Amino acid sequence: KDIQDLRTALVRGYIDNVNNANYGRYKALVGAYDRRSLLDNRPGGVVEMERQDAIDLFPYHNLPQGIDGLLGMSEELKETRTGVTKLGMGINPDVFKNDNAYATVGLMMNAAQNRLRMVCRNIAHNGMVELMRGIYNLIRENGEVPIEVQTPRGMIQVNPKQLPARHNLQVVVAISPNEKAERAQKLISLKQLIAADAQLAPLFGLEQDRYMTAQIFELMGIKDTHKYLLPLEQYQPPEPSPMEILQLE
Amino acid sequence: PVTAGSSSWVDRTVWESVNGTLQDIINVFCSGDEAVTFVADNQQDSDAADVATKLVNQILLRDNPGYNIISSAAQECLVTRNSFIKYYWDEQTSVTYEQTVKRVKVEYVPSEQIFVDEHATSFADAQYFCHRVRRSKEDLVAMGFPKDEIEATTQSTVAWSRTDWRQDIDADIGTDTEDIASMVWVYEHYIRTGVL
Amino acid sequence: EYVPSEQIFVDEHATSFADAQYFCHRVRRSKEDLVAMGFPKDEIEATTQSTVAWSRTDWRQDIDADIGTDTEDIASMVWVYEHYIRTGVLDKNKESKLYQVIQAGEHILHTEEVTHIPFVTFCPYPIPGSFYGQSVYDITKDIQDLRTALVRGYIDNVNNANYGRYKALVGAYDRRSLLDNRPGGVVEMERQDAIDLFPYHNLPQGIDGLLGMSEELKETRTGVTKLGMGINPDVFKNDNAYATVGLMMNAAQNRLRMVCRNIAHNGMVELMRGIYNLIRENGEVPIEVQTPRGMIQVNPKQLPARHNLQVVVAISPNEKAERAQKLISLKQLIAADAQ
Amino acid sequence: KYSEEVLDELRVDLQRRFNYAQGYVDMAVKGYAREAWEYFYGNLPAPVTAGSSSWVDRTVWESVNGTLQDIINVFCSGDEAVTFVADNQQDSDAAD
Repeated sequence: KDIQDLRTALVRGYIDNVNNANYGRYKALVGAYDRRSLLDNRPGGVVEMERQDAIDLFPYHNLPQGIDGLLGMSEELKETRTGVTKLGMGINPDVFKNDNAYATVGLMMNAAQNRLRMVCRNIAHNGMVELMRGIYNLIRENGEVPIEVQTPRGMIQVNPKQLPARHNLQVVVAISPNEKAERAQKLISLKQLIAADAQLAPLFGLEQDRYMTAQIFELMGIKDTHKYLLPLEQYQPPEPSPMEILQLE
Repeated sequence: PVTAGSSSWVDRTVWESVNGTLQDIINVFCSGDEAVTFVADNQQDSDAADVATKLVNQILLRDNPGYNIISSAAQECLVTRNSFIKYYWDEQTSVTYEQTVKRVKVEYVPSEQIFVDEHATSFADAQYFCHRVRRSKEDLVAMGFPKDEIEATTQSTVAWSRTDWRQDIDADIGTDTEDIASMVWVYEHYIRTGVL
Repeated sequence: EYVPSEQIFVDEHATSFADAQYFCHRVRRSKEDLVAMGFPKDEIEATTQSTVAWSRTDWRQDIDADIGTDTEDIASMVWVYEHYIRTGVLDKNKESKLYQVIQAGEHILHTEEVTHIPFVTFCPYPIPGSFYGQSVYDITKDIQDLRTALVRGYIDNVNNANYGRYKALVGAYDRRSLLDNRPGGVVEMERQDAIDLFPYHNLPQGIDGLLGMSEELKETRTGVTKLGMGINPDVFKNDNAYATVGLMMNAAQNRLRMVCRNIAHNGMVELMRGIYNLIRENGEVPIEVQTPRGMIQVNPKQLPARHNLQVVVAISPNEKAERAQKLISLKQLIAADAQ
Repeated sequence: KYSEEVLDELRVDLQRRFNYAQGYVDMAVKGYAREAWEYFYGNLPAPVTAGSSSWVDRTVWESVNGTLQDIINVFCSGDEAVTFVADNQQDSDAAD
């Protein structure tokens, strides 16, 4: 409120001095005035008088060196009590979770940007986290919610009261727009880790492998059961080749 | 604008500050594909976390105008000193076509239709609350006083009427009060007291 | 089709499409629709703000003038009054629903129940608890006035001093010599204090110099810059998409991406949700199945609802590229396994 | 179908609401949108006098389309505009 008041008054004081000075005055009595001739608007005048000390530009008030200059830095005053800048970099959900996410050159760790992380953090833990918890309790005590199961792509009528409470459920806010991306590589990294061992290979059999590739694909390519992957219900084991049979015999 | 010759120019630092903050708030919360992702501490109940995550995302975004709610609750909070959000159980109903459903509606609530006590600090410790809402008579007739529907605070209108200048909430829209779907203000209340 | 902002009439006590109690939409329509619906035996049927606005959306158009054809012509272009009101068409005892109304001059054409308003609005930099937000004009009107008036007060000084005036005393003018248009001296005068530069007013250092930085004021309350850094569809979904050097942390983009994120969530995402809803309760949609190029008349009713469906807007022109790399990356992973 | 007496009451109730609606819209917005277009064209800033050096700056004109360098560049820049996504393979064949 204070910033707007001062900046308004200072600019208002700036304007009228400019408006007075830009469209100028002159000074000369009736003596040597030459009223008829002076009214010519042509910059290339053809007539003057012979006094040579009569007319001069009006002594308009000069623009003060300090009155407007030292309030030109009132901009950073807003930069101190707020967190907005006409040239600074914005914020993102990833750096919201961890400031050192872009520690390469996007250190992100500035008063200009970590101060805006105040309200978003404050509004999240004073706001939405209560919103989900309120909704989660609210949805838990009324109605019957049907949930689509993905095993047959069917529908199951699940009792909402069988749902657990907020005690064993944790909520997070401000997910990244690409949170699909990093999860896909995480599964691939975990997939190659377990594949590197053999003592988990019986445990990580064939039914597990399909839907992992689906989920990795589901983040980008959803409909895999028709062109990309075969459903588990139709993956009949292959009959052994006659070459193997005769080798056995 | 004290005088015509005073060059009544006005600075808009307040407007720039709010927009600068908003350029980041929506860029963080309402920028991702979804809004929230419930996570559990164990797996054998994580079969409920994903279900809840999809349910609220379906409700907040795929069903409700979540983008409007968050944006309105943002631009109208940095100036109003607070903002409020309401969720409620819908009971809308209609060849005997009498389909009835139940929905969890979420709508933004301006900080002007709200009345709170003084010695309270939070929702839980608050002892009294009020919430002025324009409601249709159709909701009222369905459960009370079906035989009389001729039912007929400036500050509560001024602030919203000064959120802009082409709109006024207390003005006469044009629809008659006799209409079954005509709107009328109500007095929502949440108070801890001896009803018994 | 698009809808102008002048052809809409909404009550003051509304804040959004759903809660609106009355609604009108002034539409020009041809009589072909009208004759196929009523009053076939009479077709001689014949608001300045609704004309001035588009008469001043440019200076080369008007909407209330006569195009020329007679009013008897069926293709003659005729105003109608589309209406969407929640009121007691039946007795008020029932909770009043919403009924679409289309009516002509002292005549009514069609009334029907509908559960969703078919219009969608765009609102950048909105205002909560209201139906109409703010505008770039409402922010940039003042800067235009001050900048223009500054140049106007500037230019009037520009031409005055440009028109070089020489004033001397009555004596020693020597009019015959001075008025020569050739600036080459062949005619001259000793006294050296008759002719001198007119004391033209100089340029105010503060009136115009201090206000020359008004450009930054525009770049703060908006996101515009003559050389600034903007936004792209990829960075819209993820700011760190180009986190190499493009941190995006500039006020010119963050206060700019608020409106585009809003105009999505407050705008077209309702349209596709509306588009997905509408296609679900009318007609039979014939779709193409990709196996034999067979042609299947799939019923729209079997389609799911928006409850389990998520919509995304502002796709990238190269999504076909990175999706292909996602598939081949997924392909080599599953190929590496035998299970 | 509906009795004409209902329609006669419908006309009166609809008309009075239309009169109320247009009054608010005209004063609040159409009185400003009318001038906003003219500033967008740089013509309403008054040429008070021929000697007043009637130049007009069009800062609104650069600002109004200023975001629009990005508006069309993000929504309507790609091969298409929108694409639906589902939550399960049961309806994934319908989203496309």
